[PDB]
Parts: sequence; C-alpha cells; structure tokens
Amino acid sequence: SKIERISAFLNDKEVDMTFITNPTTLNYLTGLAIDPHERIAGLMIFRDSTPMLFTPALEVEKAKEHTSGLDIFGYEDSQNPWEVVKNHVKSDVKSIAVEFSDIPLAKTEGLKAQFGDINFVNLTPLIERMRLIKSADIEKMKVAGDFADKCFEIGFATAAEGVTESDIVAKIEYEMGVPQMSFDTLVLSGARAANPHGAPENVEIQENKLLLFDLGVMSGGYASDATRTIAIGQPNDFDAEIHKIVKEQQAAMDFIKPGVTAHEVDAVARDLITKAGYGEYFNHRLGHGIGMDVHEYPSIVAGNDLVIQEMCFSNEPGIYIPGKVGVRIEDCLYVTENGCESFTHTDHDLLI
Amino acid sequence: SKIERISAFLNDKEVDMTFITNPTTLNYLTGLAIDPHERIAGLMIFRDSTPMLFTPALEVEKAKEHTSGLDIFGYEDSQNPWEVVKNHVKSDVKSIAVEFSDIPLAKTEGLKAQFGDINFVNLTPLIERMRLIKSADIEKMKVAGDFADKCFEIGFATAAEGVTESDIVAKIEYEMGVPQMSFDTLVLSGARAANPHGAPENVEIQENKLLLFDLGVMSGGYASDATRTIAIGQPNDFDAEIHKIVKEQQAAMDFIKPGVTAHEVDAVARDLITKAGYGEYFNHRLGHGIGMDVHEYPSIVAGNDLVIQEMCFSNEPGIYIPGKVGVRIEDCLYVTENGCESFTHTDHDLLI
Ligand SMILES: [Mn+2]
Ligand SMILES: [Mn+2]
Repeated sequence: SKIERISAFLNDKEVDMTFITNPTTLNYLTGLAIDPHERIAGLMIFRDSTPMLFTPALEVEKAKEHTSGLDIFGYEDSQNPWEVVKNHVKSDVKSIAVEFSDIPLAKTEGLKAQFGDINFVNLTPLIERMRLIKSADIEKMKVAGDFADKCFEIGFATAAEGVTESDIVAKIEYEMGVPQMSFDTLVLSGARAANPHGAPENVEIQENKLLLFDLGVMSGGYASDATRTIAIGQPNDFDAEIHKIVKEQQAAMDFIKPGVTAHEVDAVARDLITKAGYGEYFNHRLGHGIGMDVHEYPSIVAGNDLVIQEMCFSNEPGIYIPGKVGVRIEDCLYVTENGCESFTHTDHDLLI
Repeated sequence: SKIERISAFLNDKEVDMTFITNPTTLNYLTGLAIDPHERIAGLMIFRDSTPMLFTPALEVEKAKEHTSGLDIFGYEDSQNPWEVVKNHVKSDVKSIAVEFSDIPLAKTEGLKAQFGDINFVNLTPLIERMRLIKSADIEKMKVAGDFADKCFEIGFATAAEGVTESDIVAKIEYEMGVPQMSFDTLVLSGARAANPHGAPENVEIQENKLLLFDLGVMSGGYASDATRTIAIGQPNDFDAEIHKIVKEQQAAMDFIKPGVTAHEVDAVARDLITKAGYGEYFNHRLGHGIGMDVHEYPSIVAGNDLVIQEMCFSNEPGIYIPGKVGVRIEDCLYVTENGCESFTHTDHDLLI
C-alpha cells in the first residue's frame, strides 16, 4: 500500500503526522482527484492511527466515493481550516511532514498558529522515489500515449487546404475534446521549429518545409508526450535527412534495458549527432521522466550516472539551427527487461 | 509606480528586500508574463537600490523586452539558483518579504541555506490591497468581458440540431481559440444546473428546459466572467420566471455606487429572492472580486461591512432546487460614481 509506505517513513523518522498538499500527490495516494484551489485540503497519515483527510465543507460527501478507507471531514468558509484540523486530531503533534516543493508559508504558518513550534520535515523526496517506479497503472499511460497517436492523426490531415499552425492546434483540441492536454500543444513550421521559444501562432504552414507537432494528453490521471516531424509537400534535401541523423528515435529504443548509466542514452544519441556534426545546436537535455506529471524523474542529462531499472521517461533528440529547417522526435517509454517499449505507435518515417 | 509602492513598504517596515514569486504578481508589477514552472524566478525590490529580476538562464534575453527598467540576470540548470541570487545581491540582508500565499518551503529554505536565519515578512496583504483598485487597465477587462459576449453568441447558436453540453463547450473553445479561458466553461441543461458539482458532460440538451452558460476568458492578462441562462424551445412556466425572481442581474446594477456596506448588495438580492421565497437553495456567496485572477477581493458575503469605492466584482444570484429547472445570472462590474457599469452586454431576457 502506498499509504503504508508513508507510516513506515513517519515511524522510521519519528515524525507524528503528515499534512499533504500537492493535489497530484493526493490522487496518486487516494485515487481521488480534488482541486481546492484557493481553499485547504490535506492528507493526514499517522504512525499508528487511522489516516484522515481534510476537505472543504463542499468536497466531502464526494470524497467518500474514494474510500479506501480514510476518515473524511471538512470546514465551511465561516471557520478556520487550521482550527478544525487541531479539533479533530487528538494525541500530540511535534513533527509534521509536508511536501516542501509544494506547501506555501501561508499554510505552514496556519499550522503553527494552531499546533505550536512544529519541526517540518521534507516528504517530497520520498514521494519522488515512489513515483519513479509505477508498474501499477503503465496501462493508463498506454491509453494516453495512444490518444496522442490519434492526435497526430487529426493533425496531419488538418494540414491541407490557408490553414495556420493555430487552426491545427485548435482542431486537435476540439478532437469531445478529451479533458486536458498534458502541456501546450506545439505545431511549428520550417524555421519556426528551431526557435527555443517557438510557439504556434496564426501563420500559414510553409509548403516544401518541415512541420513539427509535439503534443500530449491527460487521460483521467496520467499523461503522454510525443514529437513527430513531417513534411508538407516535397521536402528539401538538406532538411530531408537532417531527419535521418535524428530518426536514427531508433539508436536507443530497444538498445535500452536496465542497469546502464544516465550518461547512457544521452551518449548513444548526443554522439550519433556529432557523427554528422551538429553536436551543438542540439543544446538541451535529452530525456525527462513521465508519469502523472508530464515532467518527473528521471532526468537524463549528460553528467552523472543514475542506473536504470523499472522507470518512465522520454526520447526527444532534435537539431535546431536558428533560421533552420525544423526537426525533433520523441515517444516516452517504460523499462521492462526485454527489450522495452514506447507509448506512441505512429510512423517515424512520413510526409503529407 | 507600483514598484515604488513596495520600496515604500520595505522602508516603512525596515525590511531589506523582496523575493516575489507569484507569476501573476510578477506581470502585474513588471508587464512581463513569465512561467518558470518547475524553475525559479523572483522580483527583488530594495529600499534604496536598483530593482533586480531573477530568471532562468533561458528567459532572460526575452525579459529585457520589459524593461522599465529592471536589472535582469539568470541561472543555468547546472547551478544553484539560490547561490546566484546571493552572488549578485551585495549589501546585507536580514529580512525578506515574500508572498506567504504563494511561496513554498522548498524556496524559503533555499534562501536560508544561502542567506542565513532571515525573518520572512508577509507581502501578500499589500499586493491584495493594491489589486483591489485598478483603473489602470479596466479597459483590458472591457475587451475580455466583450469576448464573453461573443462566447455567449457562439454558444447559443450551437445549441441547435443531437448536440451535447460538451459539444457546445468544445465549439466555444475553438472560437483562433483566443489563448485561455479564465475558468472551466459551464454548459448545464435543466436540472443539471442545480447541482453544486454541475459540469458539462457529453449529454444531449433537454428541449423545453433551461440552459445555463457561465464562461470567461484571459485576454492577454486580465479576465472576465459571466452567466446567462436561456431556454431551449418553449419553456415551462414555473421555470419560466424563476428567471424573473433572478433577472430582477437588475435589482443591483445601477443601485450600486460607492460608500455602502458589503452586507449591501447581498441584501438587495438575497432578500428579493426570499420575496418569492427561495432564500435557501440560493446558498452560496453572491459576488466575488475580479481582475487579473477570476477570483479576487472583494468578497461580497453576508456578515461584515466592507465599504465600496473604486473595485471590481461580480453579480451572480441564482436559485438551485436539486432536481430543478436551472437558473443564475452574472456580469462582473466596476465601480464608478455615476451610476456604474458591467463588462458584459448580452441580453438578460432571451430564448433559443
Ligand atoms: Mn514532447
Ligand atoms: Mn461566472
């Protein structure tokens, strides 16, 4: 149980209780997706008592739909959330563990008002080492990644008769309009794709030039991310296979496998680009981790030596010569021991 | 100058410097819209030195586009943001003012690592009293509010031939798809509009029933919000003018004017509903403040007596009998001394 891993840490670090705030961490622990926004909500795990969950007076009857179970209770706006919390917790509280990365001072200060000079302890690192592996629900990241293939389908088509980059984004987002993109959809024509602040604008697509897509979705809880780059009408030759240098992605999809550096795959790629001699230009991290957030561990930067086992991240290599001729390609992937596999199935070799 | 108001506070409270983090507060101060997301950025105002602005190594050349001016500098990922900050600030720093509401512990702790046992002071209340009045750019909230009228146009039409609530939302969002909605667009048919967790789903609209809209946009920086409720085919009579009780909104649009309670307009409304006798059901705050965020001060709750002067907020009254017959209406408005006025011009009396 994920909650049992946390009691264990509390016991092990002699901290009494948690007050958990990152709404993405909530649902990963609780299976419930709540967004209090301006209001307060926290997951309170203990060393050896029954875990509670605080909630606005309005979100509570719902939260008993997940259920697990957790002792659920709330506060109306008339009253001080921090008050309610203490008049529900019994037993004494010296330490609280919270997510440093997320919890603001308005909140720690709200607790201190009520509890006193409590030592705060950083839970964030733990949650991180817990999300780094999943294997629970890779199945969920499968369907999102598959919806991105369907996004690539709709996008390609839509580049056809005056159509601009925006039009293309807007049409993909219509789809239902399945709830939410995991990040801002990119459609970038020719030399706009080399910009390190490139964004779709209402500008016609360039015929005989390259078209980059890079997109992704939130399918209920988890997330996908991908980049295809295609040609609109017969492509340029220099451009033609700057695509090749980059499609070779495939010098790292079943080359893969657990127990190799981090300086590992950012080696089979960043070298094979200096091969054809564009080591610079390609001047950003190859690879970020993926799961419930579009960006997570592991980082796949060149420098230090994180071993790989059983992990989600992404394969985005691309060369950018400012004023170029656009190109990058990306799948996200999970590590099994095979071999391995990618979350997106669309063609790396195409033209429309 | 908004920045000059802050030095003044620093001087007045004998605090050396600010480290400002809420990216909506940045742009309100700086005219620049930056989103570092996982990364660090802060606006550093001093008592009597030249204000600086910290930025990722990647956002900086851009930030010199606004300009003002501010001393702009950054950090690559190789290096510790908190390090850079201290090796740029000279002079001694005992106190830092930050926005309690926004700044997490990972950040205060990052500062303390570098600076030492610094007293943190709460800037948030000041920024709030500063945003409560604008009059600078009401003009910007004018065009967004006008785009919401154009959203209401597109929406109405689109309720026509199998169309569901989702379809209608999706079509409005297509529009360009002018950047961003200020909040999740609501389209709710008949009895779905009474739910206090009502959300558009892929369900056909009910003929001879009510259709609520409530929507809004981000037009570059500021924001709008509105609710119209219309009829799809000849409406029910009980429903017909539960609309009347609620359209009477107009028992508070030029009744208005500065120097009356807060328990003021949540009196001309919440009574005139008990008039026809649905005081309960209508069980939420009438009125929230609006500006750069969809929700801001002033709160217009029943209880305490905030005077009005020269302020943005919204007029959303509506009765909800669970399993009802849907109805609410809302404009947002600014206080001038006339009279006053609303940001949305569409018809409060209609049927499609
Ligand atoms: Mn991507
Ligand atoms: Mn509204």
